[PDB]
Amino acid sequence: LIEFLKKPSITGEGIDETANYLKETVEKLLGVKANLEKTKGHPVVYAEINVNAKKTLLIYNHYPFSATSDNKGTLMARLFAIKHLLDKNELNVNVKLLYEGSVNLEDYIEKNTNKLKADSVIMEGAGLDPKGRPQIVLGVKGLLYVELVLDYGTKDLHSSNAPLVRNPCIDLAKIISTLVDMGGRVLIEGFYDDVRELTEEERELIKKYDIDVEELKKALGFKELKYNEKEKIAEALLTYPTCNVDGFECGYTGKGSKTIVPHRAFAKLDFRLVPNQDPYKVFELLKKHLQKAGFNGEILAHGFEYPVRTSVNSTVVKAMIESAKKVYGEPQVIPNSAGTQPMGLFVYKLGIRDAVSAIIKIDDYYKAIKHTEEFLKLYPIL
Amino acid sequence: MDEELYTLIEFLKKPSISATGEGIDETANYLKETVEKLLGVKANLEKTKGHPVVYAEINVNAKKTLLIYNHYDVQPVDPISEWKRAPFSATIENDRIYARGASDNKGTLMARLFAIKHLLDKNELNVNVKLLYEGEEEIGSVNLEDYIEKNTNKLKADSVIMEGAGLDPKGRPQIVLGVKGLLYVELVLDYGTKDLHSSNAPLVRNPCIDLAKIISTLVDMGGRVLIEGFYDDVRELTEEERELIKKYDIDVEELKKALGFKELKYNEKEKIAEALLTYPTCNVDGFECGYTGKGSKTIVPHRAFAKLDFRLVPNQDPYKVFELLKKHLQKAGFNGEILAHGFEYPVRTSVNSTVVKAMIESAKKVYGTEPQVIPNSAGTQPMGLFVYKLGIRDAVSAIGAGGYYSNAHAPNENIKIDDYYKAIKHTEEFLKLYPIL
Ligand SMILES: [Zn+2]
Repeated sequence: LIEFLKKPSITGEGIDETANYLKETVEKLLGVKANLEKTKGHPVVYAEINVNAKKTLLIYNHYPFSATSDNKGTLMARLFAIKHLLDKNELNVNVKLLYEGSVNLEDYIEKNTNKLKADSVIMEGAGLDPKGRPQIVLGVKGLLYVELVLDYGTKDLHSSNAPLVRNPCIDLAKIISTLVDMGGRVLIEGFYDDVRELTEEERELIKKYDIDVEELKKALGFKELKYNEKEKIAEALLTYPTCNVDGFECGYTGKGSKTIVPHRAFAKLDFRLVPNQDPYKVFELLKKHLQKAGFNGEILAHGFEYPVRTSVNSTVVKAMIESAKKVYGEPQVIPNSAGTQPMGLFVYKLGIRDAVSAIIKIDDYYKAIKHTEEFLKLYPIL
Repeated sequence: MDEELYTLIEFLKKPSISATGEGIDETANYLKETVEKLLGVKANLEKTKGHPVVYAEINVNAKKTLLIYNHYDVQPVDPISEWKRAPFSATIENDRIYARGASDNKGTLMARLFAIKHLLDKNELNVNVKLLYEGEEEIGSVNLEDYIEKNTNKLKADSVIMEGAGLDPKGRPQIVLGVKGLLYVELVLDYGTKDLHSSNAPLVRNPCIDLAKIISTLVDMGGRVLIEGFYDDVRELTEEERELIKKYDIDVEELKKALGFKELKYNEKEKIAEALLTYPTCNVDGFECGYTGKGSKTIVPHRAFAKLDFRLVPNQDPYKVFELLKKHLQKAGFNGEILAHGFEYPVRTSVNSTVVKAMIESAKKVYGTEPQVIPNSAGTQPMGLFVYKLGIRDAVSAIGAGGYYSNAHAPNENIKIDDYYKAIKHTEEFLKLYPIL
């Protein structure tokens, strides 16, 4: 881990060193041949461990620097566990290893669907959380990123000409204002039609979800939150889709005053999606809305990602919960994160029904190793 | 090269960007010294809360007194890369002088000075002249009123001429009988100490959207201002004023190409003239919030701000409009800071004053074409202070070393050397004629 931690692999600098090293390391520890696959994006490290087991599992990870947590240790911890089970011959599950708005990546998976078949899949991993209790996230919100651009002429005009032209700042401001109401509810027609109610189990988890409001509010730094009750906060943070403005720039915004009609304006939007919303469908709904709103400019989109919620009752989740309790001594389980990851690629392109994202202090790493071990042993028998 | 041209070049080589303050004090001192040299009277650097004012009186015991206003400060020159010649080289090429400030407003300032000199040298000056050169015109003349209010008796005059006006696209001299008023405003929202991961969006208000919603309430889609009471003080045009607008000569296609916008709101020339000269505005100069630049960064920004300028027409009071705006922002649930500056009054004066008449007739004699007379400029100038605070009703903006070709407020600003000489000439004829009418 220290050797893996020391090597840097950022801008695309010094990456091949870790890729070849990792390709060299998976073999030494597990004894199985490790493949390094070229791609339009960045190369992918792939390895397969077959114990002729009933169930097959997919493991997913991604490969100041003196080393004295972005998979800086989560990757190594899971590896030594499988190594520890291989030596004892107690391993009873097939394991495929895949090491990586995520615009690319999907291209690799689509051309290797048969190779990557598995009953369940485990994502990059989950941290220890503020409480120190093991945190298990059962999914992610989807994503749609959009940029809107208005360009009404070749140059800014002196503002004295304002009576003669349209101003793109006010135009784009008005467009943006039609997207949501005062309380943040999205006004795009059909936006909520695909949002499904929560299951009873999903509702139970949100109720059980323990957030300290005062600590959350303090850590955010905003003068005021829309909600004060912890139940309400959990519900909104994890269940509500959004239409958020990440950016808006137009005209002169430096010190003093330069009086003009700008010729160009743009704004960046991100939509957090929940099941069963489709980013491509939402994108179309947005375009229809913009047209009715008189939008006269350019639309650019990227980072289309699908939302995911994997049943807590599924054997892979049961295995993750019961194993954590044994090693950590209660695990905080949530139906999905507020954020977004390419979990949806493994559910809808590989058709892998059950996906979980769980399992730096030195004591945390060793725990992650044991937590991995206990899961790999309990999953086959569940 | 005669003294008229040489001195102008010398003047133009001195930077005097009021926005940064670069060269302001040197220029004011040179100008003071130059006034004394050329006219042989005492000139004074007078202090203000900001950049200094150059003042001088040329008394010839005449019955009439003229107050002449100009400004020695110039616009910034960034980006320097777009300039073919250094902004302050005052390079001569193609019988033109290339420098920031050539048109707005040093050429016109210096022409007038040399006209006065010529008349003095011939004992032909029959009007007392008071000179008032400020250094903050390009930054809204912030500290000019305070100076004027303490020197009202000293600045007494029967008439006033403002910074002046260049030749129109057809090359005809322009006579301008007023200005639109002005109110700069900055709105700021700050909801937290730092940007948040947009994944938190359901928990908080977003300042970008809130501010976008606020500015959206200010105007309808056509640009009409929705602030309650905004138009109440706006008075109808006089018959003469309506007449002048009808005569205002606009090449619509040449104008459209000059501006460079894909579309204009109007196609008829009279409608453009009306909108440009008669409509008050609520314009957004800027809106900044959250992440800008290449690629995607996902956040809830904690801060958003916008900059607005309101162009005003008679009888709107900028201080009143500010109050109306504030009442409006209350109702719209505005929750942030409001900062204002550059309060300027709109102005319109009579075409029938002798100073205007003297200006029309002199322009006609010197340029040999029909002067174009408009009731006010689309832009702003501190004419309001002279008319309302000093009580000088007879005010006009005319005489100009520059023209349509001049690229004022733009790179490669320049004036034709021949236009500089005609400007001196226009001023001479104006000064000979004003006292006899
Ligand atoms: Zn000027």
